[PDB]
Parts: sequence; structure tokens; C-alpha cells
Amino acid sequence: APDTSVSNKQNFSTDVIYQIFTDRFSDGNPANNPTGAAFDGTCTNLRLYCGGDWQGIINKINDGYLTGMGVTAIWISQPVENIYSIINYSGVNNTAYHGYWARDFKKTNPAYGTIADFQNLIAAAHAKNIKVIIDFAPNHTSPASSDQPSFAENGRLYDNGTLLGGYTNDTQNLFHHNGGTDFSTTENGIYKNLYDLADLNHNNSTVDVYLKDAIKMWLDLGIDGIRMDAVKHMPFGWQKSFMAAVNNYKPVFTFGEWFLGVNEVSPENHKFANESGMSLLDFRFAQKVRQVFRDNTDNMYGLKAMLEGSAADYAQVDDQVTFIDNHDMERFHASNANRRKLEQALAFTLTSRGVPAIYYGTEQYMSGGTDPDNRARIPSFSTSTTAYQVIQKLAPLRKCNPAIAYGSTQERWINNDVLIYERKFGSNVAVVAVNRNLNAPASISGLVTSLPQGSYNDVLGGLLNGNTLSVGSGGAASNFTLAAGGTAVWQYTAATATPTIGHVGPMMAKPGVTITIDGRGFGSSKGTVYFGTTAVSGADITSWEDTQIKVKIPAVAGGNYNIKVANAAGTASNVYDNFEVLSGDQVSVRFVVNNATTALGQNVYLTGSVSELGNWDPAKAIGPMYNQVVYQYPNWYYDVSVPAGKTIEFKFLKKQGSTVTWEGGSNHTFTAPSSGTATINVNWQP
Ligand SMILES: OC[C@H]1O[C@H](O[C@H]2[C@H](O)[C@@H](O)[C@@H](O[C@H]3[C@H](O)[C@@H](O)[C@@H](O[C@H]4[C@H](O)[C@@H](O)[C@@H](O)O[C@@H]4CO)O[C@@H]3CO)O[C@@H]2CO)[C@H](O)[C@@H](O)[C@@H]1O
Ligand SMILES: OC[C@H]1O[C@H](O[C@H]2[C@H](O)[C@@H](O)[C@@H](O)O[C@@H]2CO)[C@H](O)[C@@H](O)[C@@H]1O
Ligand SMILES: OC[C@H]1O[C@H](O[C@H]2[C@H](O)[C@@H](O)[C@@H](O)O[C@@H]2CO)[C@H](O)[C@@H](O)[C@@H]1O
Ligand SMILES: OC[C@H]1O[C@H](O[C@H]2[C@H](O)[C@@H](O)[C@@H](O)O[C@@H]2CO)[C@H](O)[C@@H](O)[C@@H]1O
Ligand SMILES: [Ca+2]
Ligand SMILES: [Ca+2]
Repeated sequence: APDTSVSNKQNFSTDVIYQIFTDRFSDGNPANNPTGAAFDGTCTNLRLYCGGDWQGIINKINDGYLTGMGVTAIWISQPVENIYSIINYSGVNNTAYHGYWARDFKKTNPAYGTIADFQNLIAAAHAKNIKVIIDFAPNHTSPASSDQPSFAENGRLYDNGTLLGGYTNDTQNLFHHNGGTDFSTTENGIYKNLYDLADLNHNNSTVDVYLKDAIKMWLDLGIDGIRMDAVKHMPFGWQKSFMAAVNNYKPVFTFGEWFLGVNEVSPENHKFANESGMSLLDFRFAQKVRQVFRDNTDNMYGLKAMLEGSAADYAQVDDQVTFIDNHDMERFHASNANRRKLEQALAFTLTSRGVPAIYYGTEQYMSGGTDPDNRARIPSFSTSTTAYQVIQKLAPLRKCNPAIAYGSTQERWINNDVLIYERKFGSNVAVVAVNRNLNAPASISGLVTSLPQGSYNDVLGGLLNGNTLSVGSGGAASNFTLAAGGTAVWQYTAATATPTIGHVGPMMAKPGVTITIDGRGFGSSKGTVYFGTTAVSGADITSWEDTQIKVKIPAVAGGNYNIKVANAAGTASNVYDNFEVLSGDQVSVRFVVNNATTALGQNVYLTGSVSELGNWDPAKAIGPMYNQVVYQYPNWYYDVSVPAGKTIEFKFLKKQGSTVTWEGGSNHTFTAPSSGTATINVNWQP
């Protein structure tokens, strides 16, 4: 299939995701609605169930509401079984309508549907070229009080009906009993409870094995992607081992939630996106878009900075999922604001790099503050809104114009209020002009583009007061006036002659797994694929076509490789970097080093004999290790993903800047378990 087919579960760059709060979308089957005090059919009480389900979604997929918009993927609430208790939070009754209070990860939430309904959802979707993404929240179960076991369901965890354990009298230690996080540090927010949510302990083999088993059930049910909830709140090493479980079984596009505040830029966030095997929800993008188009607390130079910065910070910026709002923020549209603000932000998001996600109801101009006012029932299924039409004109471009799906971004004209940028990939170009000033038009002179000489009609057809562009020689555009609140899109597409890799996925796996390389100019006859210097051709290349190649990862030593392809004629493509070849299946092991005293600003790291440990390269050591919660300084600890069953030699180091100090003595050694987890406790050797 081509890179753009619904069958492509490794790439979402050419798709537009529509985020649905199942309960608040459409009740297609009233028979499964909750009753009593846990239900409100009028959906006036937004913390109770309103009845939306999978049938409803199927109904909107079939009646053309979603397809009419140009939406090609839907991201739904966590489908697993949630607790049934109504929880009174100081007078207010609260239900698990949101789906984040899991009780059993191997069963469905009956309010949404049966496994049968779920299989039907996947089939209907797939039938209409819509990919299905599920929310998955393995950080915790539900709200529990260890001393008030009668509270809620005491955060009880079941394994397909079988009670695994509860928060109270947790002798197995499936959970964390470290108190609640104050979000003070990253380590603090990981090993302590999120509010009152029973924090699962991924270092317990039972929990480890159970979650990796549950995800496979869902993978086996045909999902096309996974949105991981609260990634900033689970150990990174564990998550990497979790992503290795998915990729080494049935790879699917995974992206996690790592909340970033306004003007917040986290290096931990960058490292996570670049090394965990999964990408992230682009909070940097979202916060900046709101400041610029919504709250006017920054201008075009700020948007530009974010664009060029992110592109440098994220190794695969095209895999970051963009949005302008979600269920954890006020809705972008404020009741009294000019709608043109939402429209422009939509046009910008849809044509920008990454994977755009649209929160259900946006196209209907829904307003609302924080939870739960931002989760009201969709008031209508009208296709007559300007927002609906903007999405409808622009969504398809991600499929037909690879410049938009994979292209680089470049500012071509800019001022406080105006931003003109160009996306380019191969022989494809797209230029977008946005004028946020709702009162002042702008005189655009000196605009230079990569567009071939000719005239260009605004792809939006003047919907947002865009205009025609006239490009003379040198791609220099003639002067024109950009209307107040003006937005226009111009483009040029043509066949690409040389092999151009636009995307690879999964980004991390062990040898033998098949990866998908998407792009243009591959030709129709099998060429060669290179992993570093190793050439692969013939049978291991399972499929080859102009826009897509499927190939098995050769049995090469674990490590980081550049990927390049050369067509049948021997013409080489661009280089795609940062592909990680695992040493084998992975397991999460906790490393602990005692009495490793440091000086302030000096941290302890770990390195070892395998690529998962950096191969003795301090520049690639794992850390810095933690020393607050689970163990306290001068004892350090860290959860790391290592190849299962391998005997590994390791050592710790103290690093300050790029200045490193090695542990004395001989390498410590240990053999990783074949499954489940383990804890290695050693003393720092001077
Ligand atoms: O009582 C249970 C509640 O749980 C549910 O909240 C969810 C969110 O909907 C998820 O999308 C996600 O979001 C968390 C996020 O993981 C977490 O970081 C936190 O964000 C902090 C952030 O760390 C901090 O840096 C600072 O910026 O403040 C942020 C808060 O704005 O909060 C997000 C939202 O809670 O995970 C949580 C838990 O899975 C549910 O939505 C609630 O209705 C429910 O009451
Ligand atoms: O002509 C090439 C030149 O175009 C753009 O410069 C704009 C500038 O952004 C506007 O603010 C205003 O000053 O008009 C200029 C056009 O002459 C690009 O920003 C710039 O990089 C580029 O060299
Ligand atoms: O909590 C992380 C913290 O650990 C190290 O700080 C040590 C410091 O080295 C010791 O001399 C002593 O004062 O205790 C601290 C632990 O609380 C790192 O030096 C520091 O950068 C790091 O943030
Ligand atoms: O460079 C590979 C090499 O790294 C480690 O050796 C350290 C050694 O442990 C230190 O005490 C110090 O001498 O620096 C060496 C790095 O040059 C590993 O211990 C070793 O097995 C490995 O080959
Ligand atoms: Ca229902
Ligand atoms: Ca946690």
C-alpha cells in the first residue's frame, strides 16, 4: 500500500486525528447507559455519564460527519473496564465517564460497549479509511485511600475478573505507598501518587507482565495507535521496555502525554521523545499557539522561535502530535471571542509539521473552561460551520501534498502579526500566510518562495479572506495585500524523481522486526536498504513501492543506525537518523548503587557492555540516577530497559558537565531476567 493508506499503522503524519470523549460524543445504544445517580441523559451534570458509546461513533462514521470533515483517525477514551463507584468529592458526585479510573485492563467499559462493539468500531472505521487510536493509562488504577479501604474501589486491580490486589494491605506491593506528588521534581511526580490515584508499581513483575499482556490484547484487537497517558509520571526505562514489547510484537504509532506549561521547555521532555521509542503530544506547540492566536501574550516572532527550536530539539519533529486544546485545558474558543481566531489556529495546525489532533466539538465552536466544562456534549453535527469547512479543505492536503506531511518548515516573511511559511518535501511545496491582526491588513512585498512561476489560487478558496498569489521568476511573489485575519494556502505538487525518505517507524526494535519506510521516489523495483553500512536486499525487503518500503531489520549489533535507501538504479536517498536496533527483547531492571557521594551539580550515571547501556560511552550513559524517593542519597537508583537474559557488565560514573569519574574496581556483572523485573543492588567501588 502507499504511505497514505489506512493500513499504515506506523505513520500518522499524513492523517488528521479527531479526539473523542466517547461519553460526550453520541449515544448510539441507550441499552448500555449507566442508570441511577451515575447517569444524566440531558448531560447537564458533566461528571456523570451522558451515554455516548462506540455505536454512536460508528453511526457518525457511517453518516459522513467525520469523513465529510476529512478526518482520518479517531482517538477515543481508554476502552478498558473502569470502576463502578460514584465518588463524592466534597458534595459532588463523580463517575469514571472519562475512562481514566481503570479496574481491569483486559475488559471493556460496558458503558462504551462490548468487545464485539469494539471489533465493530474498528471494522467500520477501517472500512471508511479511519485509523483507531486508544488512550492507555498504565500509571495507576483509581482513587484509593489505604486507610479508608471502603473508599471507592480501593484502587482495586483485576486481571480479567480475577482480583490481583487493592491499595489497602498491599502485601504484594503492586502499588506505591510514598504519599502524593507535589510535582516538585520529575522523580517526585513519578514515584508518588497522582492526586489520589493508586500509583502502580512497574518494578513489580506481576504488574510489569500484566500490563504488557493487556496491551497485546488490544493490539490483537486491531488498534492502529496508542496514546499513553501521563508519561511524565512513570519510569522512563520501564516505558522504553513497554514500547519494546509493542514494537517487537505488533508495532503501532505510540505518542505520550507529557504536560508542558506556558513557556515551559523541558530537556527531559526532549530526551524522552528522542529515546523512549515514542513521540509526544506537542505541548510546546499548543501553548505557543494559544499565546499567539488566542491570548495574544506573544507574537509571530515567538511562533517562529518555537517552530525552529522544536525542529532542532526533537529528533523526529514530524511525529509530535499537535493540538490547540484538549480535555485538560479551557476550550480555545471563548464565547465572546472572534471565531476567526479559532479558524486561523486550525489552518495553522493543519498545515504545520507533526500530527494534528482536533478535540471533538472544535469545529462547532464549543466554549468551556476547565474540567469538566470543556467536556460538554457535542451540540450538533452540522457541516455548515466555517471551521468544519476549513478542516475539510485542509485535511486532505496532508495526504496529497507530502510537503505538508513530511516537509521542512521555513519562515519566508514575518512581522508581529503576520507569518508566512513554506513547507517543502521533494518536488512539493506549500506556502501558508497568516495575519493574526483582526483589524489591520498587511502589505506584503519581498516575499520569495520555492513556487514555480505562475499564479496560485488560495486552496481555502478565499474562505478566510485569502487571495491569489503571483509568482514571477526566482519564485519572487509580486506585492499583495494580506487581509485582516487573512489566511491563504498555495501549493505545488509534482512527481519526485530521486529516493526521498520522509518517515520511518517504528523507530526502535530488535532484529527481524519489519519497519516501514515512507517517502517518494523509491521507484517500483526493489532497491537496497542500508542500516549503517549493512546492505539489505532481496527477500528481507518484504515490499517496495514508490512511496513505501517494508523491510526486516538485519541481525546487526544493537545500537543506533542511519538508514538510507538506494533505488534499483543505485541512486541513494537522504539519510534518516536515530534508528535504534535493540539487542533483543527487553526487561525493566532497577539498578541501585550505594554510597556514591557526589558534589553539588555532580550526578551519578550508569554504563555497560550493551547498547541499551551505552556501550561504555560516557556520552551515552544512563542518568542522572535518582536519589530522593525510592532510595535516598548517597544511594542512587534508576529503572533501565535492558536486553532479556543477557549477562551484562556495568559500572557507574560521576559526571559533571562532560567531566567524568569512573567507579574503581572491576565491572559489576549480572544476568538480566528472561521476563518480569529485577533489582541490582551494588556498592560504589572507589
Ligand atoms: O482524580 C482523577 C483525575 O484523573 C484524570 O486526569 C488525567 C488527565 O486527563 C490526563 O490527560 C493526564 O493528565 C495529567 C498529567 O498527566 C499531569 O502531568 C497533570 O499535569 C500537571 C503538570 O504535571 C504540571 O507540570 C503542571 O503544569 O500542572 C499540570 C496540571 O495542569 O495533570 C494532567 C491532568 O490531570 O493524566 C491525568 C491522570 O491520568 C481526569 O481527567 C480527571 O477528571 C480526574 O479527576
Ligand atoms: O526578500 C527576502 C527576505 O524576505 C523576508 O523579509 C521580509 C520581512 O520578513 C518583512 O518583515 C519585511 O521586512 O519585508 C521583508 C521583505 O523584503 C524574509 O523574512 C527574509 O528572511 C528574506 O531575506
Ligand atoms: O537530588 C539530586 C541532586 O543530587 C546531587 O546532590 C547531592 C549533592 O551532590 C550532595 O553533596 C548532597 O548535598 O546531597 C545532594 C542530594 O540531595 C547532585 O549534586 C545534584 O545536582 C542533584 O540535583
Ligand atoms: O572504554 C571501554 C572500557 O570502559 C571501562 O573502563 C574504564 C575503567 O573501568 C576505569 O577504571 C578507567 O580506567 O577508565 C576506563 C575507560 O577507559 C570498562 O570498565 C571496560 O570494561 C571497557 O572495556
Ligand atoms: Ca449508550
Ligand atoms: Ca507513577
